[PDB]
Amino acid sequence: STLFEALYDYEARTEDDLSFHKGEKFQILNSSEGDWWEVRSLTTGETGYIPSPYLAPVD
Repeated sequence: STLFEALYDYEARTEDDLSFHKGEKFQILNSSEGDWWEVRSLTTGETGYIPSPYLAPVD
């Protein structure tokens, strides 16, 4: 579909969650699971889950 960017800093709450800073972009792995999306960090190359409302679509 489209890439998404961070609006606010976020710290991983679980062992499977990813930490990021505002302005970080991500590639969507799966977004049909609700307000909780599966993504890949384009900056670190790691995989995990993060809250979808902390992001906004690019362009």
